[PDB]
Amino acid sequence: DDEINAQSVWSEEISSNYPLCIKNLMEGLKKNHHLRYYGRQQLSLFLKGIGLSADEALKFWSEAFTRNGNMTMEKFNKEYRYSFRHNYGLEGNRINYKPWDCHTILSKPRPGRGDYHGCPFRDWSHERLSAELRSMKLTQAQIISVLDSCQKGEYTIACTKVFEMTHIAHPNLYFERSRQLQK
Ligand code: SF4
Repeated sequence: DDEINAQSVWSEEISSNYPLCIKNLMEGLKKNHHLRYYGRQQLSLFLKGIGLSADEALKFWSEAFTRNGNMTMEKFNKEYRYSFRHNYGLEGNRINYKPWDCHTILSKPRPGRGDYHGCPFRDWSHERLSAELRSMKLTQAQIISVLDSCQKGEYTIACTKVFEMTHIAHPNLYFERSRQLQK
């Protein structure tokens, strides 16, 4: 818990290592104080995969869902706590909930209005992606190359380009490779 915990996953230091899909999910969670089902699973299983413990996960999700008065803790406990405990096996289930790889993420239903799951290299417009990539300090030539991969359907190559330019396809591998470059 020294490094990955409910508080540190909101730090710029740790979150600088998140790939775009995780950044998007964290932003939707921060703004809306909620995530719909597919995004709850994609993010909660990614965070489990980077080492967020069961106790710290329940801190993280209960604090994020009840933030700014969005819902009471009683409502969180009645309507969401079981779901997060289930993802960690804490009610005894033996379903294998491993973090989703990129192919799994891409194969989930595409996000509609109000959804933050998926892969931004596919799901975002080029203008949204360009603005996001500019905020990550990429230049026009870099953005054009990333968008070229996106237009070709090569989303994991686009993501790999972003990793290289800012420093099996899997968000947790992106995180681990990026975090190792801070150590
Ligand atoms: S390529 Fe994979 S890790 Fe990168 S943003 Fe898309 S789903 Fe996430």
